[PDB]
Amino acid sequence: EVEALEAKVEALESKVQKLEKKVEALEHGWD
Amino acid sequence: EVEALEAKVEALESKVQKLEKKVEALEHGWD
Amino acid sequence: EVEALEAKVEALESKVQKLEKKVEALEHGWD
Repeated sequence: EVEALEAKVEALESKVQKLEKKVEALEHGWD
Repeated sequence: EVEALEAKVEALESKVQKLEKKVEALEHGWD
Repeated sequence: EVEALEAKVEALESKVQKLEKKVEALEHGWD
């Protein structure tokens, strides 16, 4: 379960980073 | 603590999925 | 690894909450 957790967490970190980049672009009016 | 973690992670997956849907709508101009 | 996980999860909760606040502002047209 722990190694199952590590994978879910790593999957979340990737998605949260993509979301942060998207939201920054929208907040800043980039492009 | 592990079963405490599993719950926090599952709570995060739900919120991250809602955020992804919201950001896609905003990025795409849906509706 | 478990205490490593707890930290990553807590870091994620903080970022997900900031993202939720940002997206709500954008969705609502706040300010």
